[PDB]
Amino acid sequence: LTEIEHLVQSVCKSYRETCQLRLEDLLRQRSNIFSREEVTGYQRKSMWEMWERCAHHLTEAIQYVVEFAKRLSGFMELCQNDQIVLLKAGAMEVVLVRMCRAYNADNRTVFFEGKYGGMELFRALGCSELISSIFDFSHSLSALHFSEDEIALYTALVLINAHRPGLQEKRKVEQLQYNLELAFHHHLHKTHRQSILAKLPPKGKLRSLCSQHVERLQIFQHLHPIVVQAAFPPLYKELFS
Ligand SMILES: Cc1cc2c(s1)c(-c1ccc(C(=O)O)cc1)nn2C(=O)c1c(Cl)cccc1Cl
Repeated sequence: LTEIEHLVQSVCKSYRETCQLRLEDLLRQRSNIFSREEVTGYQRKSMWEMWERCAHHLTEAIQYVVEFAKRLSGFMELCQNDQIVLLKAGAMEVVLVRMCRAYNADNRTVFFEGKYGGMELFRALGCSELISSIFDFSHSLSALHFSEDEIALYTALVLINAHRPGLQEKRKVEQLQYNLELAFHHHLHKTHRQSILAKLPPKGKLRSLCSQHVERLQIFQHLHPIVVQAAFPPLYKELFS
């Protein structure tokens, strides 16, 4: 009954209601690998069809990270300008981090559209360098054997960062940040997992992986606009034009 144990519980609950797939399912399907015939059917698809499918997954992924944020104790109580600043800087960073649950270190494959496949699945997109950076990142984290609670509390801190430029109420954002930071270290202490703090990616590795990812996604949307199931107008306004 400390406000801090309540926060851990309300963070982990929000994550559980928004994580799309259960970790038991992802681990049960690791033997369910795309065959050579199935990979080739993906390789043979138009760049722009692969772009449609991925644009769909990544949009859905963003919207689940938004709902995650809207269920974090204190988020809803911030002002709209600050909510949007945090989601604009952070929502896809969280998406990149969430992906590691779907990543199998042993064969270097990712759960995509029902089965596990290697980076060669996405050859028709032509962003071999970005896709290779996304696998490497996911590898780094998957080695750490990130647990559901560690992802939940870490991603919350990815979002609630009071150093994001353009916040109006810096002190209100600092109070949540401090509380979530305490939630995280408290948990890592109770689980003898403080050892991961030294192994996390630097803030810089994730910022730049994400800004290129968004850059590429923005170039695709310019060349080949997708139709988005827009749920959150203030944020969608900042990313589409
Ligand atoms: C920090 C953020 C990056 C980013 C966000 S937020 C959203 C998004 C999505 C939906 C809504 C909504 O209202 O439903 C709002 C925002 N898309 N997106 C992308 O990079 C993106 C994607 Cl995933 C697909 C295609 C093109 C692009 Cl540019």
